[PDB]
Amino acid sequence: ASETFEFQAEITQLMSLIINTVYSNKEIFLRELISNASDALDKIRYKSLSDPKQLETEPDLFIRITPKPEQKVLEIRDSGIGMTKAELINNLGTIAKSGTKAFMEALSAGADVSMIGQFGVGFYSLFLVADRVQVISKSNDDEQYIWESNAGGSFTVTLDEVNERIGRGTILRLFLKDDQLEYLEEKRIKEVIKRHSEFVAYPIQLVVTKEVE
Ligand SMILES: COC(=O)c1c(O)cc(O)c(Cl)c1CCC(=O)Nc1cc(O)c(OC)cc1O
Repeated sequence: ASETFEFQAEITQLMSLIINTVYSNKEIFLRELISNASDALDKIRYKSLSDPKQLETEPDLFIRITPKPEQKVLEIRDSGIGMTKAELINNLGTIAKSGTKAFMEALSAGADVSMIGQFGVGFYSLFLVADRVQVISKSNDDEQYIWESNAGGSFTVTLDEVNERIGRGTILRLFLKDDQLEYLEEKRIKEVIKRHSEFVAYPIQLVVTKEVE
């Protein structure tokens, strides 16, 4: 059984705006997700300073990107702090965010969509290239859960009994729009990373599937 929740009014507005925008530099979405991953990694790392055992659930700190072409899916994973069920509901939708309205007004004035991250709502830039997203997360303090949204007014949270076990961390599973399948390509992904995420303190791994020769 999955519980359904409504997004705070302004967040629904932002998503509708983003998923329908004409913007030409949509690649910045990956920069934002990598940045968020790094911040979650910083949090578990900082937390481990006074409680090292917090790391035992997943000793390695990394960001991993996995293209799943057959499903037109792009996964961005990190072994950061992760989110409990309550945090998913809180952080991803029900609580108002300081910059949602301000960012939208900035866009109306001509601001570059690339500024989204500075308004603290970069997560939603994922809708530039995807029309559906599943956030799979495992915090040391809770079971693994699935938060899902299609840019509509509500989202779902479900106990995870269908995905690979995450030691600790979060997986953003993006279901790419048909005209944005280029982000499934190793070449494209690498250039976006080098260009926007040169200064990341964690290893960024890319999972590539090749047919044997
Ligand atoms: C802890 O953040 C995450 O686990 C995480 C991640 O690993 C990858 C991501 O792409 C995203 Cl979006 C996240 C969630 C980031 C987030 O929204 N954190 C957050 C939000 C809040 O509103 C808040 O105040 C209650 C605190 C947060 O940490």
